Parts: sequence; C-alpha cells; structure tokens
Amino acid sequence: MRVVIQRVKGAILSVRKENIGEKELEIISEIKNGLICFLGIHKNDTWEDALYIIRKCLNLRLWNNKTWDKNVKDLNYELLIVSQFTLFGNTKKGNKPDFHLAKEPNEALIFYNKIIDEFKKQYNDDKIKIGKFGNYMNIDVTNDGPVTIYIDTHD
Amino acid sequence: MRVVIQRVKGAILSVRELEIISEIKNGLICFLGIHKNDTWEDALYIIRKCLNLRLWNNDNKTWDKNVKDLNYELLIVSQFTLFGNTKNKPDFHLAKEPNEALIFYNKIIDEFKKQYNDDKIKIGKFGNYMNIDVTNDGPVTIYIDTHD
Repeated sequence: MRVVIQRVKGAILSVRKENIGEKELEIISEIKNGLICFLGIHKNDTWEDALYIIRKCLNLRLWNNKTWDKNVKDLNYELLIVSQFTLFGNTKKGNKPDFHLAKEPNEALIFYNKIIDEFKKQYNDDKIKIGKFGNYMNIDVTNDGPVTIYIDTHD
Repeated sequence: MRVVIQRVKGAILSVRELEIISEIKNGLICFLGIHKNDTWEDALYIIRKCLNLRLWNNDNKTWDKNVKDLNYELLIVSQFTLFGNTKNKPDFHLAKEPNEALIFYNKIIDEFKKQYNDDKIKIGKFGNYMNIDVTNDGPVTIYIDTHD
C-alpha cells in the first residue's frame, strides 16, 4: 500500500453526477482541519498493509504545541480518505504511466471499504470522510504547511 | 530526489493575515524533496518527468497530453517532509542541508524555465510557512523517487 498524507486546514470533495443534462459537480464530502490521505491499494496487499496505514495515518504526531507533537486523533480532527491508484503509476518506461500493480477496482473497492470501516472503528464514525470510489472527483485542499508524508508499506 | 505530482485545475500559494505570492490555473503542482546525496542527474530526471508525463486526456485518450502540450503551468514547492522517517514521530535525517538545498532548488527551477517557459514555472517562498489552496483535478497523484 502507498499513501500520500497532506496536512490541511480543510478539504472539499466533489464528484461528477451521473445523469447530468443541460451543474456537473456535487460536493459529497467536506472536512475542516485534519489530514487528507491519498490511498493506493497494491494488488498484493495484505490486511496487515491496511492496518499499518490506518495506524501511521491516525497516529503520526504531525502538529506542534514542542514540534511534531500531537496527531490527528489528539486534536479531534478529521481525515478524508481518497482512493488513488495513480500512486502505483509506473513511469520509468515511457513518459506515459502504467498502473499494472494497482489492485483491480472490484477487489480494490471492497478492500478499500474494509479499510474505511477500520478507520472509523479505531477512531470515530464522525471523523472519517471519503470520496466516491472510481468516480472523477474534484478536491479543494487547503494545505497547512505544507506537510507532505509518503509511506510505502512494501518497505 | 522525491516528487509528489498533483494534477490541478489551479492553486494559490500564500505566506503570512495572508500574502498571495504565487498562483496557477490548470497544470501540475509538484512537491519536491531534495535528498542529501542528490546529484544534478537526479534533478534532471524529475524535470524531464514533470514536464513530459502525459497526465491529461483527449476525451477518451487518457494519459495522452502532457503539461506543455496544453500550455499549462507548474507550481514547484520544496517539501523536505517527503524524507520523513516514519519507522511514530517524524525523522528528517536524510534531507539535504537547507543552505545547500536552497541553491540546488533554485538551480532546478531555472532548468524548468529553460526547458519549458519562463512564464509557466511558479514557486513558493523557500523554507517559509506556506498556505496552499489546491484544486485537484481527478485526482491524479504521481509519486517518483530518483533513487530508483
């Protein structure tokens, strides 16, 4: 699994609606302070992989007080989790990507939902927010720092 | 070197109540992490990629047109946190010394404009606390580490 974590003052998630027909976007999800986590599910991902993310994600002490002191949970903040397979975007070949290691949607989707459930269990039902899986989204992020964290659980 | 690339409809970079210093419409935002043992070949690879990766569709032809093809902007922001050791409080052992990093960074930015266009590259205020309003278009998130 791969995650890019962005510390934010807020985030506003929209998706393109299905039968649109003469607005095309729709805000389905919003958070104030907290993290936005772009989550890449690898084909060979185990649930132990998920656990690790869900942990570092809810636990890294990414805010000051002393520096790098409190985590998202401590401050009672939100997380927005967005599935992003482009992480597994291989770009060593041509100057055009290639997403072969990216766990195929229908399996990925379930794994994903399972992760999101765990998040709420470990934290709070009201603090975890998501996008619309596999749909084109439009995200307004207000980066606070910035603070960008990358994790690859195949290390 | 490490880069996180985000495809965007726009972004506004500001510093300290808030001063706008840098803004782009469609294009990429590149969070750049300069490694201590970074060579200029590392810089080059990044620059080649941010500038040539085809991250936009030709309605249906997905991954067809790169940033230049569409005459779009890039916003480059130094971000050392990419080299955070998270194996549960961060550890930036591997970053390149600031005073050195800054020069390397400016050198990279120059290259960007050379390879592309003076008017298409935008940046932040190095080492300062910034506030960035990104509008992610997808999203499309790309990660690269030249140490591969």
